[PDB]
Amino acid sequence: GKLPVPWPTLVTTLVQCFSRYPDHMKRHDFFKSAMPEGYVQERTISFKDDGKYKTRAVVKFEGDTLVNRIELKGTDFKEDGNILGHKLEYNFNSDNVYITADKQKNGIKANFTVRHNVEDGSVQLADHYQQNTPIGDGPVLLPDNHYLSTQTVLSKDPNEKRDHMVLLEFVTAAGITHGMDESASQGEELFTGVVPILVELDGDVNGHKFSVRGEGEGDATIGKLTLKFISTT
Repeated sequence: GKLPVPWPTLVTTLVQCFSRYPDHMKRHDFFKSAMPEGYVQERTISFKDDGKYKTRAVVKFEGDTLVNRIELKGTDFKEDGNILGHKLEYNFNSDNVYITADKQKNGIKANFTVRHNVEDGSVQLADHYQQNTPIGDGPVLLPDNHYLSTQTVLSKDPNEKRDHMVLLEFVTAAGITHGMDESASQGEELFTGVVPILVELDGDVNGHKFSVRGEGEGDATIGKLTLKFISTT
């Protein structure tokens, strides 16, 4: 099936454990430290002047594969807005994802606002609130404030008849202020080479049901993701 929302609006929902944390920041990489048991990642994504997505994902290893399984619920959309009206361009700008520790949840929160380019030259904002909570009981790394800086390119497979998205993405961590008295986790070691990825999303936006499957690989040493997503539907 043809997806009822634009592919760019699903990018952030469709594995921040593949971010590149430079050596001096390795003690701040919550995402890998939670592996292999993984974490729950929840967001509310508010499309300004339009509806919202609420998402809940479990991100963990199954065997050798890093799996991201998501339930997405979209509500309060305008059937002729930029989302359900398919008015967004097929590209994706850089973001800085600002992360803070959530000591009470033994996890993190993040906040950022995505700018989606509309075909008429206007902008559609997608304001993200995120919270991640480890599933396991073992120690995790709780970070000082910092951000992830992203770069993403979207393309198509000429041989693919189904509705789909080819994605390539690089993410680096930055922004840390070092102070006095400063492999940092076992989970980090699970990312030292190229790791296969599976993504499965089940979606319902204003009653329009859809699902997406993605496969590909991640190379956290360089912060790189290589995935193809297909709307299954």
